[PDB]
Order: sequence, then C-alpha cells, then structure tokens
Amino acid sequence: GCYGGIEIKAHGDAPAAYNISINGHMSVEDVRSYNFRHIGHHAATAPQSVSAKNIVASNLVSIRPNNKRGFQDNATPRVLAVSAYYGVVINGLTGYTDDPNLLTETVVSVQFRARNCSLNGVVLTGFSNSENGIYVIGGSRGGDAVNISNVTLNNSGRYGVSIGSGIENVSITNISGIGDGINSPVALVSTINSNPEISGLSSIGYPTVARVAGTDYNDGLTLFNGAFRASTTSSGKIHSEGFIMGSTSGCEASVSKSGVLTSSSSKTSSERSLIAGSSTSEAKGTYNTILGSLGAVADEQFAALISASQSRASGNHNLILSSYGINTTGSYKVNGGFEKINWELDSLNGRIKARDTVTGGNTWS
Amino acid sequence: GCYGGIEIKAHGDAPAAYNISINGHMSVEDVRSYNFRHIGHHAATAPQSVSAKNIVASNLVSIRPNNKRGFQDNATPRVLAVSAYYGVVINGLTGYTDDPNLLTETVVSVQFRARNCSLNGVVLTGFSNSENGIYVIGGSRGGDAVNISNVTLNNSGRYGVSIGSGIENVSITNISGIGDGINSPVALVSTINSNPEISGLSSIGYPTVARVAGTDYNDGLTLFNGAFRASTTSSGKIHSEGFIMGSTSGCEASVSKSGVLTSSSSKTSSERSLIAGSSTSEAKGTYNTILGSLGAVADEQFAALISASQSRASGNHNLILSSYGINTTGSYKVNGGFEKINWELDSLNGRIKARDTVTGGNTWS
Repeated sequence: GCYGGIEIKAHGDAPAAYNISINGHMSVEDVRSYNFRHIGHHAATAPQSVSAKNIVASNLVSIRPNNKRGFQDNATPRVLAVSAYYGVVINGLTGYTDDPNLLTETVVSVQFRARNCSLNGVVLTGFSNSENGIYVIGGSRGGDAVNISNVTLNNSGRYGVSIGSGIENVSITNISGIGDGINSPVALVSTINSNPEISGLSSIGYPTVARVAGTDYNDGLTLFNGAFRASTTSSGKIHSEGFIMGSTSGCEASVSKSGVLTSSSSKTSSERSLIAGSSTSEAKGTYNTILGSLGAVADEQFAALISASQSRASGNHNLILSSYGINTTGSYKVNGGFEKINWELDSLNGRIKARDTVTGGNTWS
Repeated sequence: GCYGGIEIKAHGDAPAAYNISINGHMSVEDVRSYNFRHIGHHAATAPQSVSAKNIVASNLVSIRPNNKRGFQDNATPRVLAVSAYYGVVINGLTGYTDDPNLLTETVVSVQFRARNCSLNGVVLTGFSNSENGIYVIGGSRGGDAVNISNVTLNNSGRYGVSIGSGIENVSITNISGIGDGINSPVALVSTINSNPEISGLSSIGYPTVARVAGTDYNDGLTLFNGAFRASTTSSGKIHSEGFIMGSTSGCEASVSKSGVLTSSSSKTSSERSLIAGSSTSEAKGTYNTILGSLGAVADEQFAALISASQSRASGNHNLILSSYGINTTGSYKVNGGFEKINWELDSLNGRIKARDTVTGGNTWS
C-alpha cells in the first residue's frame, strides 16, 4: 500500500544508490513495486548519472499494482520501472493482477537513460487492459544492450514486448504470450529498429506475432546480427555483411555482400559474390560467382566459373564452364577449354567459335 | 522424509494455489522434492486449470529423493514434478543422490498440461539408473513453450533431456552430460517433434548425443525455426521457409523455399529460388536462379540468369549468360547478347544460332 515497494535512487544533486542486491521481495498493492531511478539524469539532454550502477534483483513478486490512493499526483502503476541505472540484472519476476483496470499503461518499463539491463524469467499475468507488457526505450549509447529472455505473458499487454527508439543492441529470446483475453491486442513483439536479435517466439490471440520495423512475422522468426558463421570450425575474416557456412579451414568472406558455402581454402573479397562447392578458389572482382570448382579465380566484374579447374576468368561478364587450365580475358564471353581456350560464345558481337569443328547433323551414339 | 517437500496445488473442485515464490529450499529424502499440480486438470480431455499460474522457484536443493517409506502407494520419486501449471520459472536447481536405485523413472518431469515452463541452471548428479533426466510432454496448445538451458547431467538419465509428444515449441540450449557411469545410456538429448530449437550440446559416454525425430547427431547441432536472417541489418518480408544472408537493405524472400544471399535491393517471390551476388534483381517465377547479376529479372518457370545485366529471362527453362540488355522468351534455350540477342543454344530443337558468324579453326591469340 505504498508508492514504491522498493525504491532505489537519488534526488538531483546527490549520488544514486549503487551496488544494491534484492534477494527476494513481495510487493502487495504498491504503485510501482520496484522503482529504480536517478532524478536529474533521465532527460536525453541531461548528463548520464556517474553513480547509478549495479542492481541485481531476483525472485521479485508484484501483486495488484495500482494507484487507488493517488500517490505522486496519480503516477501510473508499474510492476517494474527502471531509469538512469547502468547494469540492472533481473531474474525471476512474477507480476500478477486480478483487476485489468488498475494498471493501464506499461507493466515493466526500461527507459530514461537506463542502459545495459537484463531481464530473464518473467511471468506477467492479468494485465489485459495495459498498452505494453514490457516497454524499452534507449539512450542511444555506445556499448549499450538490453537482454530480454524467457518471458511469458498471460493476457498482459496489447504490445507484449515493445522496443522503442534509441536502441541498437537488443536480444529478445523465448517470449511467449496469450492474447485471447486482451482488450484489442496488437503484437506479441514489436520493434522500431530494423536489426533486433530475436528467436523463440510463441503466441496465441495476438493478430501479429512479431512486428519488426513495420514488417510482420507470424510464422516464426530467427534474426542474428554481425558476421555469421555456421558448421565451420575455423575461418579467416568474415565481414559483418558476409558469411561462411558448411566449410573447412582457410576460407574468408572479407567484404560487404560476400559469402562462402561448402568449400575449402577459398576466399572472396568480391563485393556481391558467392563461392560454393569449391576448393582453393578466389573471387576478387565484383558480382563474382564460383561454383563446384578447384583452383578457380574470378578477378573482374561479373566474371564467373562453374565446374572449372585451375582456371581464371578475368573478363568483364566473362563466364568459364566445364574447363581445365584456361585463362580468359574477353568481354561478354562464355568460354570453355582444356589447357587452351577451345570454344567461345561471344555475346558482345554474336560470334560462336570452336578451335576444331562446328557441325550440325550430330547424334550421341 | 515427507512425500512432497514443497507441494503447490489444489484438489479437484478447488482453485489451485497461484503466484507463489520459492526463494531457496532444501529438500532431504522426500519422495517428490518439489511437486506442483492441480488434480482434475491433468488429463488431455479435462478442462485446463484457470487458476494454476505463476510459480517462480529458485536455488532449489533436492537430496536423495526416494520412496523407502511407501508414501502415496509407492509413487515414483522426483527431484521436480510439474503438472497443470502455466508459467513456472525454475532457476538454479541441484539434485543430488548417492544411491542410483532410489529413483529409477524420471528425475524432472514437466507433463500433464503443464505449459510455458522454463528451466535454467540445473545440475543433476548421481541418478545413474533412471530412465530420464528431464522428461517433457506437451498438451498440445497454441502459445505454449518449454525452455531448457544451462543444464549439466552427471551420470543422470539414460535419456538426459527427453521431449515427448504434443510439444511444438521447444528451446534446448547448452546441455552437457557425462554418461560413462550410467546403466545403458541412450542419448543426451532426444526429441519426438522434428523441429526443436537446439544448440550447445556436449557429452561423453552417451552413444548418441542428439536424437531428433529418429535422426542422430553426434558431432554438434544448431537448429533454428522460422524465417531466418543473418549478417543483414534490414530487409523486407522473409517467409518462414526462406532466408536472407550477407545482404544490404531492400531484399525479400517472400515465399516457401526462396532465398537471397550476398545481394542488394533484390527480391524473390519465386517458389524454389535463389538470388546470390546480385543487385536490383527479381525472381518471380518458380525454379529461378539469379547469380552475379545487376537489374536481372527471371519471371518464368526454370528461367535463370548468370553474369547478366539489365536483362530478363522469360522463357520456360530459359537461361541467360554473360549478357547486357536482352529480353528472352524461348523455351529450353540458353541465350546471350548485348542490347539484342546475339547467340542461342536451342535444347528443344538442337539448333545453334549466332547473329554474326559460326566458325571452327579458331585460336585465341
């Protein structure tokens, strides 16, 4: 029956409380069950608090948060409100109400310069007329992060987990929600930024499961950021807009939009490129394709090789097929050969050339 | 020396206990150390409990669970048994025994309409003659989830972590196990459903590490569900059977079996398709391939382009190679050109055509 159940803070012109541990608490009909803040250090244009740091809070219970008594000029209720603080770790939180009209804005807020906060093991039940279950707004700062995992929402929040502006680093994993009893539910998960890391969403009764910068995903989502590598035990450099998969050692994909699949000792520094099913191959131009090849090099714009060995395509839009030991240089040509160029399809001039013969009336027996 | 150490429940015709917090407990030689249930709400054909919700339980100790005394008609022992309840969050659980014959069925069970449960930070030691370490059976319900993470098993369970029927949403991460001292171990992890989310498995002494719907994985596994995106900071729509990787903005893979790699502003709505190493390209047919191309469109079944610019392949099995500025329409043709079609390999009729000349006796110097 208080305003704050546990408040951790400071007034302006004072240092905030720091290195505080909550090892279990029960808050019954408070306004803001857990309320961590530092007055004077919330505005985007204020200095960051140099003192608001380190809160570890666990096994937190919040029951029927409300403001029937009118505390703090009818401040809106919260199960949890974090602001200003760096390094808040919340584990095992249950918020429960039996009256949907008591709390109507946000059940859990992480906002107002709060940074590097982590929520894990959360059950929110009964808040069926609140706009937001969890609502996070960032600050927007280097080295920031917000981690939300293992959350389940039972008719709690038109937006179950909402991420607002100013947040570049978010991890949202294993969120589930029931929205059937909610007054006009919108989405289990919603994000303003286009690059959240997301996996393990499950819901019923929300019209949209995930809304990521305006795009809906209702059938499951896995999103990861940065350089990506899978089923490859070691590799050289991978650009943040690149990847290596299903490969053995010695591969690299060192520029924007370059990638290696199913290969050994193969490297691409070619912007817009793919190497697949190959060994000891290298793409160094742009728009390069190397497939099913051995010791193949593509080193000019749009150069490519398919089923080629010990060969180099160095022409503009120059493709080598089904070859061994040839180096080609022509523009808009498809070539094949064996130790020397033996045929050409010349797209530039409309010529077809064989080293030996060109014949019709053939059969294959 | 009790039947239940802590029991949280209700009898039939009563509401179950709700919003209960266990902030550390030690259970010594009980039958079921932690036993959460709601009689009358366990059968598949019973109503779901409307009251069994919210349990957060942490730092739980269970020692030598057994039924030497014969409680409850020789009910089988458990470190933890969850049934009926929604939203059970378990963090930091250690179960320990020095007598393998006391508990022989399942160490931890999540079954009988239990839903949206989460287990994290579990150590089970000494249960070397039990069939299952953790055994989960689902209900099978929309918006359900079971999350199991950071578990280590020391000679505990022929099946370390087993997922049974009725579970569509499972996350199993960071499970490790020693099976050397187990009486006939089978698998560290086992799954009935074909789509578990799994990563971070490590074992010794289990003949199989992971068995996923009957298929064994003994050398590491990472499985994710839904639309997939990596090393791409933003994108348009990705179908749940699609992906975008290593790409920049403006890409989409909007239908079953469509994908974009290493590209910019390129979109596929083509069922069974791939765009790689390309820009401003679009696949709209079926069985479409676009590689290393710029402003390329494939809009008919089996149409494809490789090393092509400002070109459209609109024929049935029509492939364009090494070209600029051509639109082709023929069936079973390979084409090349530069502002006009300049050559054709006609697989349908066995014709080869050049705009200019076709010659043999050529050399490339």
